[PDB]
Amino acid sequence: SDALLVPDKCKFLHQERMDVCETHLHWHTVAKETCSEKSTNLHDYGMLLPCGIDKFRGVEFVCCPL
Repeated sequence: SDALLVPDKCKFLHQERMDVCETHLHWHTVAKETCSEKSTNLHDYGMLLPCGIDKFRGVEFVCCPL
């Protein structure tokens, strides 16, 4: 049940970006923006690869078509 990609009807964008390092809010926005810029909305966002106390490098968001 290791679904690290598109599960049901939502699009899962589970990718680790060990390049950038921002707060949970930044990746949330970048993630939401990437989906909202298209025809989808972020429902289940996730941030991996911790970089700092509040910073990360990974993002795992599931956005459904709207």
